[PDB]
Amino acid sequence: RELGPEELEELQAAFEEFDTDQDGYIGYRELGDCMRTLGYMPTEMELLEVSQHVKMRMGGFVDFEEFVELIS
Ligand SMILES: [Ca+2]
Repeated sequence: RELGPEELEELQAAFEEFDTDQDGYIGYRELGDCMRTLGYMPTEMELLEVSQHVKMRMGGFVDFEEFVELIS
């Protein structure tokens, strides 16, 4: 329980950098580049399923509360 504010706030700081337009929404691929910022690089299949999460080829949208719920 002690760990949270640091990580939570840390994740938010990343979103700010990822969201240049601060539209509160980001693509789907940028999510992978976010996990790396955690010091640990992603595998390949884990991010693969995410790309399909778009359900469509078009560019999907993900909010801060939608991205976090995914990264868990
Ligand atoms: Ca954005």
